[PDB]
Amino acid sequence: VVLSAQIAWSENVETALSSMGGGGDAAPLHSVLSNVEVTLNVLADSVLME
Repeated sequence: VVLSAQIAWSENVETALSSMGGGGDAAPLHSVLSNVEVTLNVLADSVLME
């Protein structure tokens, strides 16, 4: 599970960085960070219960 969460993050961040290198506009890294934060919120809401 941790390996999958790491590989997906590594591929997404590299794709966003390639997009930044090419276009040079805005930041898909913001989208990656937002997705990570949403996943973190879901995880943190799933540990308070049994």
